[PDB]
Amino acid sequence: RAPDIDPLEALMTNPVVPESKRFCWNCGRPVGRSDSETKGASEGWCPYCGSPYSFLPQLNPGDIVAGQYEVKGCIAHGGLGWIYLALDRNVNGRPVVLKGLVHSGDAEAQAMAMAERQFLAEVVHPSIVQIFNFVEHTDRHGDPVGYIVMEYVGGQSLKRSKGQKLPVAEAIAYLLEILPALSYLHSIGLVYNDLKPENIMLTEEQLKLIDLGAVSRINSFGYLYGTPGFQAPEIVRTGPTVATDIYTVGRTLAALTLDLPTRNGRYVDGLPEDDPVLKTYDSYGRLLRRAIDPDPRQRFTTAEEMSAQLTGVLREVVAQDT
Ligand SMILES: Nc1ncnc2c1ncn2[C@@H]1O[C@H](COP(=O)(O)OP(=O)(O)O)[C@@H](O)[C@H]1O
Ligand SMILES: [Mg+2]
Ligand SMILES: [Mg+2]
Ligand SMILES: [Zn+2]
Repeated sequence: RAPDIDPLEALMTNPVVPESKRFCWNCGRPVGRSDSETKGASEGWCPYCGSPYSFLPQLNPGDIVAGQYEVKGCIAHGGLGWIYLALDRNVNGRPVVLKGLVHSGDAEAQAMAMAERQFLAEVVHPSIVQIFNFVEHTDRHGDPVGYIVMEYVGGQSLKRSKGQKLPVAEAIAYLLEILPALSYLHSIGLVYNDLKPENIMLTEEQLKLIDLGAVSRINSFGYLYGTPGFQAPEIVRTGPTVATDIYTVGRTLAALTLDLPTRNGRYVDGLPEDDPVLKTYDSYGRLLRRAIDPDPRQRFTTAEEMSAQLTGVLREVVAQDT
């Protein structure tokens, strides 16, 4: 007899953060480390900034959130802690994903965080992860914490290391599927703000943007956070704009296709000289340079304009590859 296995079990990770991946959410310093003196605690306070940390899951298998979501376990651990897998009692027991909203905060801070992100439930695009709900639950210490509830997206991110860079035609075809989602966001006065390979999921059917945490209104300055090597240089002066999103498209294509120099763990600004890929595909190199121009006024004016030029580049790359 062949066994009946629960396919959810293979989708979940062991709910322990390895010591090499433990950092303070506030100051970024390593925390919870074992030394030649003492063993590293899974929860405590950062010795440098005094912020509380916890690498323990805050939702356990069998927990019911807001009488709707049955927690099954952990999918991954990120900047905002654990990402949980749950089954939605209102939508046929469909597996869904829960993620925290803030690293720390009292009841009022949690309630404010939920309310400010509620508009994401209105974002409707086939290439953007769907947000279903904002729910409250108590953490491992008994204090209420807020969670975003989202669609479970299959596959893996587009993040590629130095040895597995995408062929140019493949990368362009991927971004051509992403650019309409950005055009859709820009059409409703929103900026995605966090485009990078890690935030693009490749499924058996399509590409999907995840991590809507940075999604903000155009020219707002409430959220200026970003990754050195992806974020537009002028974000402090202008706040998120269509121009800053175009810059991230350029950096995303470069990070997927080029062996970009890295310094202190981040990609360096601009594009490397005499790069074999950019010498091979000239129109592609020209498009990337325009997209990452330090002057935002020199970049593609709209995502639709960038898509039009990018389609032209794809035809040229495909012709050259013959
Ligand atoms: N909606 C989702 N569906 C499926 N897996 C998800 C979803 N959101 C996040 N994940 C998983 O968690 C990982 C990190 O997600 P993300 O939101 O980027 O967290 P962080 O920015 O904190 O690292 C993803 O690469 C994916 O494996
Ligand atoms: Mg992310
Ligand atoms: Mg985020
Ligand atoms: Zn700290």
